[PDB]
Amino acid sequence: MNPPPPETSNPNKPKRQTNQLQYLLRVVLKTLWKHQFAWPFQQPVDAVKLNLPDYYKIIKTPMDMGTIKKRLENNYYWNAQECIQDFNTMFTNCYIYNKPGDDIVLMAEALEKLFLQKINELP
Ligand SMILES: Cc1nn(CC2CC2)c(C)c1-c1cncc(-c2ccnc3nc[nH]c23)c1
Repeated sequence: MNPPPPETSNPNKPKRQTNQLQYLLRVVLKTLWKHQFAWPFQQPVDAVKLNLPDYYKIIKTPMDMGTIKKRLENNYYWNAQECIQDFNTMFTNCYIYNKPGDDIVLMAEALEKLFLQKINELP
């Protein structure tokens, strides 16, 4: 069975509208989203569909760009660091579960390089 996705709405969280948070959605996430290798990361890993019944026995904090996008849209992140942490969790989960040279690892490595380029300078 797939687990429920990470939470994306929480009215009790502290909330703020900042330039960097806006930039992380408008520029960083929305640009990564259009990359040719973004598709595996646009929604939670469907371990049932992908026949990966061990994925959610190994990965304990799942993360994906669809979840990140919903979080940004709900002002779930107080600051850019919290959002950047979720991107890094997403890449790290991929490198934990898979091995160097796997197609999915090549895809994540490409996206991570672009991500680091795009967050090198924030407003
Ligand atoms: C690329 C690719 N290649 N293949 C066929 C090759 C394996 C025999 C498959 C089934 C995929 C693929 C498709 N959709 C999502 C994922 C995925 C997304 C995030 N983390 C993952 N960890 C393991 N998979 C992950 C991967």
